[PDB]
Amino acid sequence: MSVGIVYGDQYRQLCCSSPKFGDRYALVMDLINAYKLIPELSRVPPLQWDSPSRMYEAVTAFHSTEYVDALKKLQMLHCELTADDELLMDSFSLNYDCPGFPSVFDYSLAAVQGSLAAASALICRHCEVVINWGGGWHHAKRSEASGFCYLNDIVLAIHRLTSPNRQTRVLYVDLDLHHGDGVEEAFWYSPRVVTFSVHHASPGFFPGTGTWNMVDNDKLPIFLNGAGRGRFSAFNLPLEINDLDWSNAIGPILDSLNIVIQPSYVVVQCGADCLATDPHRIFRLTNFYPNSGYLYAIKKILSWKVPTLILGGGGYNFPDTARLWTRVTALTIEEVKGKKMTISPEIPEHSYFSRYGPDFELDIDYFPDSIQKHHRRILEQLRNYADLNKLIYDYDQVYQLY
Ligand SMILES: O=C(NO)c1ccc(Cn2c3c(c4cc(Br)ccc42)S[C@@H](c2ccccc2)C3)s1
Ligand SMILES: [K+]
Ligand SMILES: [K+]
Ligand SMILES: [Zn+2]
Repeated sequence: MSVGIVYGDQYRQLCCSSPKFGDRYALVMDLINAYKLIPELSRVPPLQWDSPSRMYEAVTAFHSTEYVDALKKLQMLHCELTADDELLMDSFSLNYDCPGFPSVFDYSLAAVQGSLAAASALICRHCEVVINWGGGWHHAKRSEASGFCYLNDIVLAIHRLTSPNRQTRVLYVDLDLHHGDGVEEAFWYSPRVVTFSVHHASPGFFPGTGTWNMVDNDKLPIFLNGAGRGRFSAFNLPLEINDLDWSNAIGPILDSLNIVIQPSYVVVQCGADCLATDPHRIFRLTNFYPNSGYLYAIKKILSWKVPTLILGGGGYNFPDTARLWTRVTALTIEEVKGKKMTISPEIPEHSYFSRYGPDFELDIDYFPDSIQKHHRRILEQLRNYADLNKLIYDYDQVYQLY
C-alpha cells in the first residue's frame, strides 16, 4: 500500500557529491528507473526548513552546537587551513577517514533531509514503507565524525518517530558489515528504541565495537547492552559467511525481537559492505533470487505488517550495490503492494549501462558453536529486557524459534 522512495534533483546532485562514493546514488536511482520501478513507487521529496534556525534545532536534537558549527566552517573553508582550523577539525575527527570537501555539510544534511522526510511520511500514514538510498550513515556521533558519516540521519529519523494507541517503540535493525555504534550510543539509555546490529568483529577492524567487552579482570568478557532502564536493550551479533548461514543467524533474533518488543515502527539499515563482491571481502552475501540474506531479512521484516523505513549506507561496489538495492526495492513493492515484479535478468540499456559489465546480468558475477552460544546469550538478554520492561510474552514460541 503506497511504498515510498526518496529522490529529487537537488537530492540527486548533493547525494552524488561525495568523493568517496562518487555517483553511487545516481547509479542506484538510474537502475531503479531503468527497471520501470519508479511508477510503482511514491516520491517522497526531501524535507526543507523554513529557516536555518529550524534546521539547527533539528540537527542539534542529537548533535552538538559546536560540532555543527565546525562542520559548517569546514564546508565554508573548503570552498590554506589555519593551525586553529586544523586543531578544531582534528578535535571533532573532521579529517583522515572523514576528509573535507566543498559539499560536506550539504551532502550530510541532505541525507538527514531524506530520512526525516521518510519519517514524516511514515508518521502521517501516507506510505506503509519509505525507502531512502541517500542515507544510512550509522557511524556519526554527537561530537565526532567516523567512517565518512558526518550527520547521523538514522538517529534523528528514529527520534522523530497521535492515535490513541499506547507507548511508542521503534526497532532498529542494522545489516551493514560494520557495527551500528552511533545509533547504539545515541539510544544507550533508552528502552523505547531497541537497537540490534549484525556485523563482523575482528581485532583492528573498524570500529571494533559490538563484540565482547575487554576489561581488566580474570572473568570471561561479556556483552555490554545498555545502562539504566536502557539496559539489555542493545543487541549485537558479531560474526567471523554465506547467505544461508547469515540468514539462519539473523532470523530467530529478529523474529524474537518483533514478537517481544512489539514495535510501532521498524528501521532497517541495508549497507552493502557485506556483499562478496565488495572490495573489503569479508562476508559472502549475494543478491540472488532462488530460495540472499538481504532479501530474506527484508521479506521477514515486511511480513510483520509494521511500518518500516529502509536506508542504504555502506558499499563500495556501486553497480553491485545498485543491483542489490534495486532487487530489495522490487521485493518491498511485491510484499507491501501485493503486486509481483518480474525483474529482467538482462540489465536494460540505460545511462550507466557501460559500468555493469562484463556480463551485464542482474545477478552479480560471483560463484559460491559460536552461533548457538550467541543465540543463547541473546535469548537470555531478551528475557532480561522483557522482565525489566514488564512485557507480555509466552516465553515458549521465542525459544522454539531458536
Ligand atoms: O562508510 C563506511 N562504512 O559504512 C566506511 C568504512 C571505512 C571507512 C573509512 N575509510 C577507510 C579508507 C578510506 C578512504 C577514504 Br578517501 C575515506 C574513508 C576511508 S581505506 C581504510 C583505512 C582507513 C584508515 C587507515 C587505513 C585504511 C578504511 S568509510
Ligand atoms: K551492522
Ligand atoms: K537501546
Ligand atoms: Zn559499512
